[PDB]
Amino acid sequence: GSHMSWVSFKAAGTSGLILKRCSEPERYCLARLMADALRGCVPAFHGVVERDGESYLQLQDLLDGFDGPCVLDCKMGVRTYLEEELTKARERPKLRKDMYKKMLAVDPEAPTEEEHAQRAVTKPRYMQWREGISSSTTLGFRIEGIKKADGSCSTDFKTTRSREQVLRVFEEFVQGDEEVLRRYLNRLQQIRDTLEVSEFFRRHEVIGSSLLFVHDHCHRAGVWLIDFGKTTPLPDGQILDHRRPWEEGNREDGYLLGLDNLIGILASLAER
Ligand SMILES: O=P(O)(O)OC[C@H]1[C@H](O)[C@@H](OP(=O)(O)O)[C@H](O)[C@@H](OP(=O)(O)O)[C@@H]1OP(=O)(O)O
Ligand SMILES: Nc1ncnc2c1ncn2[C@@H]1O[C@H](COP(=O)(O)OP(=O)(O)O)[C@@H](O)[C@H]1O
Ligand SMILES: [Mn+2]
Repeated sequence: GSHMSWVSFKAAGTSGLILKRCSEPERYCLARLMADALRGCVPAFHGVVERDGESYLQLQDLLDGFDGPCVLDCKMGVRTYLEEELTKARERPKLRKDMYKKMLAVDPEAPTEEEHAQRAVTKPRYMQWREGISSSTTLGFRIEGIKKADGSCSTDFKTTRSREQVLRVFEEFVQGDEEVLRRYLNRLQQIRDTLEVSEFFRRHEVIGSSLLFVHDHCHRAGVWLIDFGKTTPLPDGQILDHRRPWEEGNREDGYLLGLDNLIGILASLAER
């Protein structure tokens, strides 16, 4: 019914809307998307509003349509950081002790002798590590979180990596609802078709965006692309195919390798 009801975001005055802190790449992207083939595949963007001297994107609340929505957020791409973060990490690293601690926790032998000595790692190193223990590197997406109808939430998916492990999370998420799974697959097929023709999509590097899966006990089911905070345009005349492997300088994100794999896994789940 609303994300603020479950609760970066703030309550809107208008019913069915939500406010997200304004970032310049994301505002630029949403503006473009409202005039793109992908218009219906993203939350409606109504412009910017000022609240307590701060800028907020006025968005469709994707949960408004649903009665007790179940939510799964799926981070798309083989790569989860911008190329400019690699350059910045080489020239002027910002060491992060928080990130070192979480690594040691998951895998004590993951950090190098020097990272151990620093008690810190760079963001790109941490994010590359997160890509490899999850499905991101191999399948081009990863499950980040679920918010269930019983108010329960989970982010315990950092080591969800194999095709079967991912299938099992989706199996538990849809709880045997054949109609929700069919509607999700129909929506993902239509999203893939829209992405493959989108003028926006071929011309932008799409990093750190998610597919948001929403469904309810009335068998309502929707999927949207969200979070364009790290989506950036390529130089004019340059396009990405969104399937070929990333090689530093080619800015390839593996987004459609992710969506191809995701469709394949949900299609497998539907045959079970
Ligand atoms: O959708 P969200 O907001 O989670 O974006 C990804 C999110 C990542 O999930 C965090 O790590 P973990 O949750 O994996 O610990 C990481 O700490 C954080 O970076 P930072 O600390 O803000 O520099 C990074 O944000 P961004 O700067 O790329 O937008
Ligand atoms: N338009 C929206 N309507 C409803 N819920 C949303 C919307 N956009 C995002 N959310 C919720 O907020 C979470 C974070 O959104 P996101 O755009 O990734 O922002 P951030 O990265 O700053 O947390 C999503 O996983 C989802 O649960
Ligand atoms: Mn996000």
